[PDB]
Amino acid sequence: SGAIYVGNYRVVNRHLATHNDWANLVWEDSSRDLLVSSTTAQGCDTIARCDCQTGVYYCSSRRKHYPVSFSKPSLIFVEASEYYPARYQSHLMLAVGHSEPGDCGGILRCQHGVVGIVSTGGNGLVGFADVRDLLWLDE
Ligand SMILES: COc1cccc(Cl)c1CC(=O)N1C[C@H](C(N)=O)[C@H]2CCC[C@H]21
Ligand SMILES: [Zn+2]
Repeated sequence: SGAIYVGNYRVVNRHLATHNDWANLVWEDSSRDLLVSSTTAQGCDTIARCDCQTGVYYCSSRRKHYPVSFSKPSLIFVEASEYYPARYQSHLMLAVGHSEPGDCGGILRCQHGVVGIVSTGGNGLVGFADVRDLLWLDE
């Protein structure tokens, strides 16, 4: 689990979104596993606007943060789940690191701010949904 709170928005994995998230829907994209809902309180997370390929993510299944090198956002094949059939998930970045399904929502940050959230993993890899291209999160 986990979310990004920026301005009047809450960013979460689309497969983990609540009934309240869907009742206050701003934007969702099944191909990215993202959903953004509106909030009453003012969020203070800073979104990174950069092309960093190094950062640190939070891994709940180890209660630890890990430094990682990660790939550029791209279309990557993802196994079927209770939420999606087998498909290419877009805007995804892979890194070598530990992850388990419940790790989804963990934040990946670089020196500029929030880069994305854990969305996929398996076999010593972890995949992050990018949020740096969503320029409107700041306006
Ligand atoms: C961090 O996730 C894992 C880590 C290790 C192993 C495994 Cl199988 C996972 C889960 C995982 O890959 N996915 C990818 C899905 C997707 N984004 O399409 C998500 C929906 C429900 C399962 C989630
Ligand atoms: Zn950066």
